[PDB]
Amino acid sequence: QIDGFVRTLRARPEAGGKVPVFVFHPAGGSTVVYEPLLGRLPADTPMYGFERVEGSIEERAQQYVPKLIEMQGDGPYVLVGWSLGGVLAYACAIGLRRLGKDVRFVGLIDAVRAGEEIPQTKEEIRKRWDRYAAFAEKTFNVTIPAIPYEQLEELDDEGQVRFVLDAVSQSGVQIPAGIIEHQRTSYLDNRAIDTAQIQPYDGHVTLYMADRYHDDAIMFEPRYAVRQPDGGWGEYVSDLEVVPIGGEHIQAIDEPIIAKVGEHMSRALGQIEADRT
Ligand SMILES: COc1ccc2[nH]c(C(=O)N3CCN(C(=O)C4CCN(c5nc(C)cc(C(=O)NCc6ccccc6)n5)CC4)CC3)cc2c1OC
Repeated sequence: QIDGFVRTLRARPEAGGKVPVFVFHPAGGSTVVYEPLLGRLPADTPMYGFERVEGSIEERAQQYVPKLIEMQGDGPYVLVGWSLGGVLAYACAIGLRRLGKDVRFVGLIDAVRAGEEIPQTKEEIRKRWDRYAAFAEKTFNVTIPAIPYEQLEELDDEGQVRFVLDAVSQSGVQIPAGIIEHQRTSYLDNRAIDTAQIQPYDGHVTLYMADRYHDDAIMFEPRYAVRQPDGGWGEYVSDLEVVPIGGEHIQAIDEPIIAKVGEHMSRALGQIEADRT
């Protein structure tokens, strides 16, 4: 199944064959979310999923890019991601080009920025933190946590999610170990988007643009209620292609919407497979 952090969805032929598609995992999820997408793609299309690793967005691309080079050498590279997955796809695209590699397609599946830019002041930190606590107060019962006022600052990424365990567990609630792990990696991963700096990219990038964020994203950060037509990428990508697919961010990876993604996407993998001559 899984070698290191690389999941095989469809192995590439012993010899020759088409170009593999590299997909990257979403926050709190594995790359089997790309199985519908793979269904809507040309037949013997290889597909390989990059699973979670630790670090900032830049730290994670430094582990992925060597593995990409081991698998695909100089190119051509097809890089596809949904949600956080597209941010990971973009970083790897940057990193591969900086080493002179041939990246010919970057597919962003509604990897869309909050319309207006998210402030990173004290007051907004406190604020988005309450809206995170709000989730834990409805989901795991426990309407009785507490808000810190300077504890938040001094703690790091891990200390912060560790701090919410100490709070919920002393209510008397036993969160199952598997649920704790999942919430923890969802936190670290969404936090790595928080701090990431986008770099400019002069290659082709396709944004598959749904039309709205689902409800619990707006609950955490209401700036996700509005979207720009470019998704926040227009400043950084000269050759940006926006493809409509409608629906909500959470639906974009699924049937039926994924069918519009993969129909277009097959209209590029055909172009690439051609331009291999
Ligand atoms: C120029 O800059 C640009 C340009 C273009 C860009 N595109 C993107 C992009 O592709 N994506 C991926 C899809 N996205 C999400 O899925 C959201 C992620 C946060 N969110 C949430 N929702 C819940 C329910 C929980 C959490 C969470 O736990 N947060 C951690 C945290 C931090 C602090 C306090 C408390 C918790 N987060 C709602 C969904 C948005 C980001 C980014 C980006 C960009 O900036 C880097």
